[PDB]
Amino acid sequence: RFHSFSFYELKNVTNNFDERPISVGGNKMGEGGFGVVYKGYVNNTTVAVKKLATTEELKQQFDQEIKVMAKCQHENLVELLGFSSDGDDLCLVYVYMPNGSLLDRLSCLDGTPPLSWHMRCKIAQGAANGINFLHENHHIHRDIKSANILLDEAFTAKISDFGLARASTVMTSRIVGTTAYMAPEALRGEITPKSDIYSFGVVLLEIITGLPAVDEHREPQLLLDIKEEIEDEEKTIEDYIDKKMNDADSTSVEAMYSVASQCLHEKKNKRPDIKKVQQLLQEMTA
Ligand SMILES: CC(C)Oc1nc2nc([C@]34CO[C@](C)(C3)C4)cn2cc1C(=O)Nc1cccn(C2CC2)c1=O
Repeated sequence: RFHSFSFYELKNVTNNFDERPISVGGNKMGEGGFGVVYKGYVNNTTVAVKKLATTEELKQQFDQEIKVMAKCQHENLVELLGFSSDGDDLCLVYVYMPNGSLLDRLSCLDGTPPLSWHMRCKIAQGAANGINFLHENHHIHRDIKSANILLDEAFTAKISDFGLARASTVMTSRIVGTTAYMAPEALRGEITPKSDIYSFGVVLLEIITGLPAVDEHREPQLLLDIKEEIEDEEKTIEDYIDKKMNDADSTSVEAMYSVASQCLHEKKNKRPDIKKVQQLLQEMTA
C-alpha cells in the first residue's frame, strides 16, 4: 500500500537533496544515525524524506522499516507514505510533522514556545500508547528517545525509527542504541521489550525537567543520574522541574516522576510493563 518513488523524483522536490539546514535556506530538517531527513513536497502534501546514510546493514534496516510500517498503523506511530529503491541511494517518505521532534521542542530550538505541562502530559500518554501498540504486536523498538518522538500540528506524539526493531531471553553481538537512554541489559547486548520501558523513563525525565539526556557541560552529565540524587535525599524532583512552565502542579508532576522512577529500575523485572505505564499515566490526568 506504499508508493514506489524514483530517486530522481524525491531529488527534485527536495531542491536536489539540499543538505543545508531549513533555517538557512536548505531542505535539511535533522539527521539521526542512519540518514538525513529532508523536507519535500509531493502534489499538495508536505512530506519528510529520509535519505539513508556497513552498507549491508543499512539495507536490512531499510527493509525492516517497511516491514514494520506495513504491519503497524496507529495514531501514535509515524506514517510511511512510500519509498525509493531506484539506484544506490535508498529513501523513505513519511507524513510531515509540523512540530518536529520532542527533543527539539523541549529545547525550544529555533525559537518555538516552551511546551506547557498540559501538552507534556498528553505527549507522555501518546508516546506510551504508541509503545504499547508496538509491544502488543510483539515488536521491540530498541531506540526509544526524544529525538524519535515526533509531533504533529496538535502535538500528538508519534514514535519513529523502526529500522532496529525486533520481534518479541535473547542476546546479540551488534549492540545498537543511544547510550544515554539505554537500559543496563541493553548495553550488554540483551534484546527485550523491558529495555524500551527504561528508555521511556529517561524520556519522561526529559519531559519533566526539559534537560537533555546527556550534556557535556552539565553536572551530572547524564540525566538518569538525577534519580539517584533525588533518591539519596540530596535533591527533590521540584528542584529539577522545567521552569519554562507555569501550569504544572506538584501532584501530577510527582505522579509522572513516580512512573519514570518505576521505569528506571536498573533490574529489568522490577520495571512495569507498558500496559501498567499506560494506566499510570492515564491515572495522572483523571
Ligand atoms: C526532527 C526532524 C528530523 O524532522 C522534522 N523536523 C521538523 N522541524 C520542523 C519545524 C517547523 O518549524 C520549526 C521551528 C522547524 C519546527 C518541522 N519538522 C518536521 C520534521 C519531520 O516531519 N520529520 C519526520 C517525519 C516523519 C518521520 N521522521 C523520522 C523517520 C525519520 C521524521 O523525522
